[PDB]
Amino acid sequence: GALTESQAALVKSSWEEFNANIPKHTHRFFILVLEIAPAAKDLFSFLKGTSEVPQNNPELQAHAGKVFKLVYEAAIQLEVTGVVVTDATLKNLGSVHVSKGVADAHFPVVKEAILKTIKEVVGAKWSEELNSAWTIAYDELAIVIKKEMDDAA
Ligand code: HEM
Ligand SMILES: O=Nc1ccccc1
Repeated sequence: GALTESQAALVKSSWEEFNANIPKHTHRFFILVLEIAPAAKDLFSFLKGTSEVPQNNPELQAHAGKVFKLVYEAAIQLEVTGVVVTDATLKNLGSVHVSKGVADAHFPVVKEAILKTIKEVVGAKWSEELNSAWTIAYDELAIVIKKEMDDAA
């Protein structure tokens, strides 16, 4: 696919639709995560000691929303420029993931949870052309964070 002017216009459009409801899309996102792998729960300070995923936890919201923002920006940056660029932030991201005890085999958990989440968010507009475009953008961004973890470990 590469990222045509038309495929990029499709991810933008679809991220806008996600941000449009953070407390919902974020709590959805944590549940799809815990469906795909329940053990993951002891990772999160705000989920530990709990029984269910808190639904108005500020810490939870603020953190999951940052995740999706970062995938979208990665997709424009691929249509424009042709690539995803590794900055200070991505590098600190990788430190924190290591302290919390996160590994690589964790990443398809969070990708499926995200493709599924965007499938749910765009509904009938969904096209092959679009799945292809978020897949490209997540894969290309994961490639970069993993890189930074490995580096913090
Ligand atoms: C491209 C894919 C990913 C992106 C963009 C991303 C982004 C983030 C960000 C931005 C934060 C910190 C939020 C804050 O400090 O304000 C964070 C924290 C965290 N992330 Fe990820 N993430 C990704 C994949 C993963 C995976 C695969 C896991 C494994 C389950 C994970 C587990 C965690 C944990 C446990 C924390 C600490 C939360 C705490 O104890 O309060 N992340 N991530
Ligand atoms: O997937 N990484 C996450 C970031 C912040 C909070 C929870 C998860």
